[PDB]
Amino acid sequence: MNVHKSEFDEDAWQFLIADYLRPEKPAFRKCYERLELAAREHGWSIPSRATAFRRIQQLDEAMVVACREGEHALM
Repeated sequence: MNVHKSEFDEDAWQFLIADYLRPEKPAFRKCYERLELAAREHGWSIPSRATAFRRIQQLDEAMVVACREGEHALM
């Protein structure tokens, strides 16, 4: 039973969330276009871009640290 918040392929949403949490910090406007190419390969029905960002806001400002949690290492 998928949660009410979900409204499309859960696998596609996880892909987008995984990239946002990467220390790369992809451009939301341009990164979404790259996701569309991924949807063609998996045939995922992506939600409207507005729905995605609105969902990102429920993650909380702390989620920003989740993206910047990138650990530094060089010594």
